[PDB]
Amino acid sequence: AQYEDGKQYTTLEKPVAGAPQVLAFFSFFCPHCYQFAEVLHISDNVKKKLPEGVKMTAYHVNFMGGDLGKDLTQAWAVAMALGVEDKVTVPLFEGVQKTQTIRSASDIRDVFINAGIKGEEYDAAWNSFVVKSLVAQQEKAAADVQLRGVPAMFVNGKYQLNPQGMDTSNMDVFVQQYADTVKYLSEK
Repeated sequence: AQYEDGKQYTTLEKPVAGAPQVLAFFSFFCPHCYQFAEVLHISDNVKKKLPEGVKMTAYHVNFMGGDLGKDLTQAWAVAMALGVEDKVTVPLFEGVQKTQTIRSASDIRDVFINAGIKGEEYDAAWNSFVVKSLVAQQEKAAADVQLRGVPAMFVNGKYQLNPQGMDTSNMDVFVQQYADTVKYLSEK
């Protein structure tokens, strides 16, 4: 008795086959997503508690931020294909919401260059078929879970995290409950 349907998580009435084990949706434009990444470190605490062999996957979404938003979804596809997610997450969140220095496709690419990805490697990745495929895959996954806002996280294409049923008086306690719920669900 400590993780309950309708409280810490909910059950998709419309389950999704072939979904990533643990699938997070976020936007670099989203203040809640910045809170999750930069203050709560949700993703990192989830990974710390996941059983062995369960992976976490994170997709960017487009319904925030207009054309930069779409650029950032493709830039995230680049990050996924070059395996540099953890080098650009922080400079992108801060670039968008904290200093607001990211305001065109060009400023996104600079974040990557300053994180070590050579400009020309970024460009090839940007125009590649694999990145195009990953942009469409992020979009297909969001439609498939009928995504209406971010942040959000889904386990085995069946369960949705419900932070609204979680204690938020203590940030550390919130983060452990959330991470413990993901771990619990990954084992259902």
